[PDB]
Amino acid sequence: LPPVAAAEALQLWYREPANEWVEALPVGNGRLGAMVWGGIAHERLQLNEDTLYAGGPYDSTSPDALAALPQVRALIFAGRYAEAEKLADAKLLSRPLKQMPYQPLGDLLLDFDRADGISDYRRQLDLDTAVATTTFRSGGAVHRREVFVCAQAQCIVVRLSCDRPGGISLRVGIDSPQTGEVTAEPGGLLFSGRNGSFAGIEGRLRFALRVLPQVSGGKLSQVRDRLRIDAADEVVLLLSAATSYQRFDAVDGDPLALTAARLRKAAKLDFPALLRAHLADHQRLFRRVAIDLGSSEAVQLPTDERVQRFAEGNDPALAALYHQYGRYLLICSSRPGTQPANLQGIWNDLMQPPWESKYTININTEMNYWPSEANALHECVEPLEAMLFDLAQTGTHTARAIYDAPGWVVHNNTDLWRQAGPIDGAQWSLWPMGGVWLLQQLWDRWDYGRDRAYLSKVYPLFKGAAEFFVATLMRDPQTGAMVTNPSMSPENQHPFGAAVCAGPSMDAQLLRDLFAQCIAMSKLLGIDAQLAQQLAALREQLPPNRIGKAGQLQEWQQDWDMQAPEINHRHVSHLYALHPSSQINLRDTPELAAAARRSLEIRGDNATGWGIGWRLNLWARLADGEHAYRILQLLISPERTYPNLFDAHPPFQIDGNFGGTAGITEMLLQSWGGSVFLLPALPKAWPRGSVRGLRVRGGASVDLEWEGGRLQQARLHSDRGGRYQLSYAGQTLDLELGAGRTQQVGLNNNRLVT
Amino acid sequence: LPPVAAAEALQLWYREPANEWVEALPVGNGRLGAMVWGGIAHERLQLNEDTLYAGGPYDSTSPDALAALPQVRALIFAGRYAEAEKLADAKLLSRPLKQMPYQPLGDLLLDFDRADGISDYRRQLDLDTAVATTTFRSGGAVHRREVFVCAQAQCIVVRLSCDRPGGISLRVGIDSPQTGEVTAEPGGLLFSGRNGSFAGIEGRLRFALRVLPQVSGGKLSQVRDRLRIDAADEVVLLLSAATSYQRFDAVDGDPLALTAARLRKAAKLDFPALLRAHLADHQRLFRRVAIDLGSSEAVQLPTDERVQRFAEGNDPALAALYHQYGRYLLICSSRPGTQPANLQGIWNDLMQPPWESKYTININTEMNYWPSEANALHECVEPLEAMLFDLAQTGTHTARAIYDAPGWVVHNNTDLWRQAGPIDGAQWSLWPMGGVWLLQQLWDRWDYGRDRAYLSKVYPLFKGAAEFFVATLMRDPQTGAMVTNPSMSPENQHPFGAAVCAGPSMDAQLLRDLFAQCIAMSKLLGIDLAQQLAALREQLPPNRIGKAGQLQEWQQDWDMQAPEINHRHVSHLYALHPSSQINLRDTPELAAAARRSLEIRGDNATGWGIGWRLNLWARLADGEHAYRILQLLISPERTYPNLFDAHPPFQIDGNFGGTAGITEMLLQSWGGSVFLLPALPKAWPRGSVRGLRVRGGASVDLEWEGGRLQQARLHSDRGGRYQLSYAGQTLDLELGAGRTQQVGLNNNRLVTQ
Ligand SMILES: [Ca+2]
Ligand SMILES: [Ca+2]
Repeated sequence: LPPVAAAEALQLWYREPANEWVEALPVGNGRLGAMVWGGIAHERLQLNEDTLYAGGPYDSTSPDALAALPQVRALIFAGRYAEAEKLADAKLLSRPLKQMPYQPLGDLLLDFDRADGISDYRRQLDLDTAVATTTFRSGGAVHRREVFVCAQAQCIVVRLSCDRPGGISLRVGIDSPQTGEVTAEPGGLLFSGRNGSFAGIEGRLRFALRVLPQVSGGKLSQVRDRLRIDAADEVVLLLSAATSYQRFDAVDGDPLALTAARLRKAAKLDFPALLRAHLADHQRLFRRVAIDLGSSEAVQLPTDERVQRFAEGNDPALAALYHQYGRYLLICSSRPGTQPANLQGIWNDLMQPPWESKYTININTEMNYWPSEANALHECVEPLEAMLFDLAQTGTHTARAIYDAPGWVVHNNTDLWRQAGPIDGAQWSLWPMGGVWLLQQLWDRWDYGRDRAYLSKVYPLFKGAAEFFVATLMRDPQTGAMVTNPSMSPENQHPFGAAVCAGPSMDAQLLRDLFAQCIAMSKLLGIDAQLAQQLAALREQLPPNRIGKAGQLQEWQQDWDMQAPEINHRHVSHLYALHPSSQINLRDTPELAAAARRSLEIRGDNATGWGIGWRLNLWARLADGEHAYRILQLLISPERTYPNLFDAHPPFQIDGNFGGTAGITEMLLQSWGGSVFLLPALPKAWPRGSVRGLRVRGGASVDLEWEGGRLQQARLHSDRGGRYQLSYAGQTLDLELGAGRTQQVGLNNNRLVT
Repeated sequence: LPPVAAAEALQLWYREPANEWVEALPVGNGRLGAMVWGGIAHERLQLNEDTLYAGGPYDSTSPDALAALPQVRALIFAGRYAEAEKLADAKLLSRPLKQMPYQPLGDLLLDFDRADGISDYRRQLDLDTAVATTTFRSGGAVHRREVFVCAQAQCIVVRLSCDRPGGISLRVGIDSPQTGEVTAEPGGLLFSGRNGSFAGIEGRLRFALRVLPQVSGGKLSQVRDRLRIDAADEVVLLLSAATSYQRFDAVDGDPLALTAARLRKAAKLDFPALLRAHLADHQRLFRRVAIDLGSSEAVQLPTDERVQRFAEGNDPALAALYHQYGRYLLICSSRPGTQPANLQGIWNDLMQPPWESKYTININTEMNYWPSEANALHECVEPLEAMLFDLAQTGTHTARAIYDAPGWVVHNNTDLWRQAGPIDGAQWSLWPMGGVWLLQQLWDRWDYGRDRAYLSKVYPLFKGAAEFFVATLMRDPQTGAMVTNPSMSPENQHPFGAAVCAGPSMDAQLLRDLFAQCIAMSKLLGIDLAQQLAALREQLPPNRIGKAGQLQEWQQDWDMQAPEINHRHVSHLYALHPSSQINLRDTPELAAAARRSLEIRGDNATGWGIGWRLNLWARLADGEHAYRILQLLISPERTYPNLFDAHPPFQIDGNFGGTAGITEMLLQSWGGSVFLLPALPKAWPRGSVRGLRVRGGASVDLEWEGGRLQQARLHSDRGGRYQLSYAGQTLDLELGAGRTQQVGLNNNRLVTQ
């Protein structure tokens, strides 16, 4: 488990305390999170538990939906999309119109009674240790505060230290926008309460937050709702949190007992022993991947200045830091047994956050988990798998209540209560492909891990999704294909006064992949030979990929792209086949790839943080390193990245962080088809470097080293053996490896050889 | 009544919220204060009430002091100084050794529900309005928060505004290191408790802090110990506070009822009515004086950067801003009926502040009130006069119990409980001149105002001080003068292993002024005996010039053999400033000797030490040396980003000494004369000043250009004779009551106009 870079190269640091939330630094263990401001005399730690949402179990299905569905479908086939959207909002959409928001737990307040003559201030976050440290000089003493969240102890650990005796004096309190009661003793604090209502859905959750002090020296007392510590030698605060949430339909947990159990269990330990356990668990996952894109003197600059000055072309390491920040954030927001990374990971200080900070699944949640497999963090996918089994249940209800159809269906959003209906507005959400796109991540887990028992476990999910579309696909009267109706291209207006339509190109691409996967699983598992044969015939009937009058790949069945209202729409939904899919690629479909390149050129480069991140991956797939680097400059910029390196929609949306990590990876290594492509989109700004521990499909890992803009060496390690193909700059090399063996590759007189 | 500068020329402003206490901005009405951090989503207002100290009434007098006093005196006359100090600490010093500290009331916590996409941030403090304003843009809406403390309604007013409807959502809490309990209703908050003990003295004070919300729109609720406001159009918070303190021996007040009566009275008014009343009261005092030292583009810079760049010589207006900051701080920390400005004014967030944040009267509290008269703020002296009336009572007990002498005496420190004995250590505190030096401010009140009824009121204080020294002065067996014993020169070690000695030069200068004042008041009031004060005054140790041409700090020529040649105190220069006992005109030789003493000491010291040297060089009519001192004072080494003076740490004395020194450079009033631009530096080639007060009941307006006097206007309030002096040229004038005389230059001659 060797380190993956120099200690300096993986730290975010600043010369001043934070003035805004988007300057505070995040720590987390997958389910318990904290934002650290680094205050000197008055410090605030803003906390989250990843099951604290408003409301309770509910059913937003509209009882009017199934009745009005045939008329919406007939209006769309008649080309009266504005009337169909109006009718859909009236009768089809969910009631209530909104889903439930992710909400903050509270803030830990640390108020020291003196801070005289401050010098040499530094607050930092070390990605290798997941510790937020604040340090300064006061008088003759060095004062230090360290915060981290351990997945083993399931506690936030806060240590207040000073290199002179009797220098820790403060009070400790809890502040929260949630209702409840705080009880305070010398022995510690407890904050117990219930969540609130939202959109008429009453709050049925209970929560508990506990604060336990461990004081060496001084006096420990209690005043009002706060702990008081006078002239102590060292203080360690341990914090645990939980809710009563058990399932989307079950809220009978005991957060009071669970938090107390974790505290007394963890209180039996010593801080060096606490630290060794946290470092071991965190570093077993973080140190799996090492990346080096170059080093400069700019590594000495504080992180905020690096973001402001990255456009100077003199700080290659900031791209590598951004890459590892996404791997870090996925580790800290999505561990096995926790909730999936929502729109903000787990970090949120707003009771009514933007778009409820839930799971928007017409691009954003998918982008969150894009970097998982290639960056050796497939265990972080477990929450998505668990959520998808939940959506199999609720989505079955939705499929039968809205469409009177078998199988299961999900639209463009879901929350902690796993609702699967369309919400907000038909022009954004009347889109039945949410489950299909989320399932693409599970297919990658099969294709990367090749665990046959896993495929057996996840196949019923793919079957049920296929069954829904077998029953819902319709013959299109203008084109003659089997299409979806009602649907939409997220989230674009077509040239005829609405967004709803029949068989948008994204639906055809998603179902082409879904049906191919169901057929391949039927052969690999020896079941459902029939239905797989009919999925093949139904697959041929889907709307085909088409090239329009401007040489562009068509977003809709009809050649509408050049007369669409917003030519630079942030969504590029019809380019899904070029990325994240490889259905369209430069090798196997050169014409359609050139048409997708033309469509991407017509859309333009600038958009939201996630829109920029999607364009980064697309240009990486097109093997254009210089354009991909130009997109990366737009992503890592004062317009789209906060001083704490958070991605900006704006405001903060964690999707762009994960998409940027995946796009940087895609520029250096790609794995699709039967091949592995080496440095397909390497930009001139990265002439030398290395990457180690990347994963490819077929159960293998790759290490890469390059110099002068040219490949120097690569190592392919196969776990169980198999045949592979390496491709570099148009040259291919067919290999065969045994289980647990390594094949080194290199360049000899400009030829790719072993 | 008209403004005294452009609005932007008298504001402190910054691009970012404060990270430390010394970056927060102060507001106050004399007794109720707030330090404003300017936080965006999480703001703190740190609060103070100027009667909240630790402890309670006590008597620190040592019962072993009188018995050991004759041996301390004989040991000093025998030149055994170290042993006298040790015996004094053992038997003479106060018990407990320390006095009580000034302590913070608590913090108001304003935690808002949104701060999305923040731009255009600015936090500021306007000296002309005494309002701390923080503004920024969120999305397309403008958010603003304003804080001020009104002296009429006796309330802190906090206004949370936004230019879009329903944009104010937050919670309001109270956090304090003081004990007590907070109760919470939708109708408001109350924090009631008792103070704590210090140095064995129990806490006998009770305090109350009330918060009254006034919410336009939205929903007003209470959760836990906090108020909750959701989606309001506008929020005004009213805050009142008080203690049970009544005087040094009475702690039976009713702060619970006082704060409630102030709140319900103020709640009957509108915010424009509240603001109008506050603006009228504050600007009635602040706008009396205008100063203009020049301008430049540097006025556009944030105040923190201006302090860092003042040495570049391109920001002359910073000195004028610093000068008016001192006038602002006195107005906001010392109004009639309030406590005097302590070591930190009224602003303090520490339970155990440096040197208890009390009243050190061997330079510091005097420096606080130096700028009062010339800058037209004599009303701010009332708390000092009130404290001096207290000290005549407790100082009488101290005089009888320590010295078995009549009259009253105070040493070098006092607190809210008005103790008058020596504390901490004999090498710093064994010094009986505290009340004598504080009385000099009261004489300036007489000399500036000439109110005869005021002289009758304050005369008993001057008589009582003279009576104590008539009874304690002793014949020095080595020198033959009448000297103080035991005493010291604050707080310098002499060449013989201690600081205690007999008849230090400062004591002789203070008593020469005190005896001349008591004699002159005897002739003005036709009472009393002044005959013996005249003979006793003639016996005091004279002003002497030593071997180095220096004014001697002690009776003997010891200056060149002292351990610390650059001591922060210049106590024996008191006669040159703040007194005029020695000056360039009447005592040329002694004035040149004080310059030599000042040159040997050097220019660098604490913030207050630099401020004293600034006034001293101003009195020596040396503009360039005075300006060199000012560059030491207004610098990153001695001034915080909020313009607070640095000892270090924060000590308000330097601010007031800086305001006084800048004034002394431009206008001086002593002797029978008024000196115009006596210490003008080349850095201020043109400018003006109006509304300054001079002795004899008159005011002066001044204008200069090209480094030379352009015009001066002398207005006499009730008539009298005056003499103006400019660059050694004099002009004798006689003005009637309420009349004005303009003077100017003609062929480099001071003439009338
Ligand atoms: Ca999670
Ligand atoms: Ca006061």
